[PDB]
Amino acid sequence: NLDIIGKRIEKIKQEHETSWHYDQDHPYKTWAYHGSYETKQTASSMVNGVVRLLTKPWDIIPMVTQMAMTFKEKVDTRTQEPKEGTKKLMKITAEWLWKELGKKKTPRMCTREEFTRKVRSNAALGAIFNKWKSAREAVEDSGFWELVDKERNLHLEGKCETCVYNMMSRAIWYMWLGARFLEFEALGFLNEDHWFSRENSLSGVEGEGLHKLGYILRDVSKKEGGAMYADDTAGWDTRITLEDLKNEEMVTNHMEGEHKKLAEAIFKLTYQNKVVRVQRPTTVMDIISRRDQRGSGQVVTYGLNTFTNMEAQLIRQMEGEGVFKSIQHLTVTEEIAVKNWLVRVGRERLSRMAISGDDCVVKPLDDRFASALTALNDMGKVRKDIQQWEPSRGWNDWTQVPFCSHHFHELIMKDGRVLVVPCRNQDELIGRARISQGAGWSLRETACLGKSYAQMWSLMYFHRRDLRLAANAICSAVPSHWVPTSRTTTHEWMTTEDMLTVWNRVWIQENPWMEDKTPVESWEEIPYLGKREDQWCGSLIGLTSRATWAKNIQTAINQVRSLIGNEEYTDYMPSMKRFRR
Ligand SMILES: NC(=O)N1CCN(c2ccc(F)cc2)CC1
Ligand SMILES: [Zn+2]
Ligand SMILES: [Zn+2]
Repeated sequence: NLDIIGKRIEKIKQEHETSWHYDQDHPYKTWAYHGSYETKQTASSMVNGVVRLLTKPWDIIPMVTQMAMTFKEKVDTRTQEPKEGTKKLMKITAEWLWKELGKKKTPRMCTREEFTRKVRSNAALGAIFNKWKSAREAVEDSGFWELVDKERNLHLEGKCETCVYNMMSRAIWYMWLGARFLEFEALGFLNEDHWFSRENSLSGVEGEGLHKLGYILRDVSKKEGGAMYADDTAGWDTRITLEDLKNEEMVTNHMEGEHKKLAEAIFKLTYQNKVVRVQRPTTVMDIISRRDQRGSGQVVTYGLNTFTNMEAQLIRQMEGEGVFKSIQHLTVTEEIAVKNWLVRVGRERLSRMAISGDDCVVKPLDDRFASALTALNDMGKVRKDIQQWEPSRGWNDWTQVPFCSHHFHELIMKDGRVLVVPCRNQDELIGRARISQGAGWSLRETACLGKSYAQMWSLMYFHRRDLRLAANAICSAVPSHWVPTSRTTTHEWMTTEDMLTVWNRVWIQENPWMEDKTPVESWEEIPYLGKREDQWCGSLIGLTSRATWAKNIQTAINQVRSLIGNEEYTDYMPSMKRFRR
């Protein structure tokens, strides 16, 4: 308790000695409260004018226009202690899973040098503004690293002074850059060295773009078994137990020397004990603490979510196969059955899954899995939008399984080769491309962000008639040589290479499911969904608004060219049959 967080709490108290007040009207039941102090501040979504001007028909579609307008009752909840049989299943599974993941990988420290190179090309390493402006400045100043050194030796002593979270179905906890470095130092290897790659973890999909995920689901479908299950968890990060955090910390068992002690400190001092500052309007800062739930950086969060999801889904598979009879208690013979199951079929059962953080698809041995719910509920991983003891509804067709906010279509090229393509309701895609985050965007920066969306559409969503047309229009309206941008970043569309050359590299040359490597010579060789399937997934094809937009598209392109001004532009519209004269 307060010995681990006291020092952190004692330090904040004294930067605000002209404020500290133990509020009696504090709203916390599950978060431990420590005090308050004086503050006052708040980033709302802005519209991308280049994308909106080139998507006029969607100006009257509420599902698009409402996306640009405008659960903290879930963070203040309390997951119960699992039973002893559940705790034993999780510890045995976690111990086996870290060994499998570590067979072909070496844990290692990430460096000041790697951290610097990343901050100098923008990943979302959630830091704060304030002694230096950006992270980009702090990383050059020896002051910062001296501060990092102080905290580091403190962590080696089993103590913490400055690793404090900041709060803001989405709750995002920023720390100062120093604490983010120490996390990266100790645990960055999980992401940097691809521990959750499909090759290394069998269930995972780390480094897999949307052009891979559909092929992976189709390979899972080829397994003998029952339906494909894709149950979402209700608020996964809020259901991570202290038991889960202790099983995750067992990765330290594979480490050595300094690295081991540094990683143990991150787990002990910042994950299994947390200190958070929160803005309450009644505007005072609430310094609160808890032991459980997920509060790491987003990249470490992704890897530990993947690990604990893989563990939970193997245990649900064990329950469906009758490996254990009750979660109340494991017999000695049932522990040896679990261990022997993992050794005998563990890797085969991982290969039955596709797991991206809290997202999963499982193709179990048979449909007993659907009603195998005691371990899943007792681990606290309660299914979203279904009654707690109602059996899961599975999918009979891999093309209708939801995963990573998509479904996947099988599309046959005029030459017989098979594309497995990502898809989602088209209003969602248009709605997202019409939004920018943050302020002070120039017209050139706004245009380069529109071009990033247009190029993503050409590569991933070429099979949607409206998106291939709108992508060609945006790429015609934005100067040919301007570089696509994004203030939050496999993204093969982030390039000034010709999009047909990138299409060939991604879908043909580098595609391990495609045996015939014959390059495609024009966009007209690249197929669409059936016209009715395109409408089912939200196409406006057949509407009067869409026909007028398509026919008059050069007028829209010329409106945006006139706003940007006298620049070099390329006409991409004749890459499509209907404009090719
Ligand atoms: N291999 C992976 O684990 N990622 C996960 C995130 N993912 C994604 C999710 C939603 C979305 F709208 C677009 C892309 C890409 C694949
Ligand atoms: Zn610390
Ligand atoms: Zn679709």
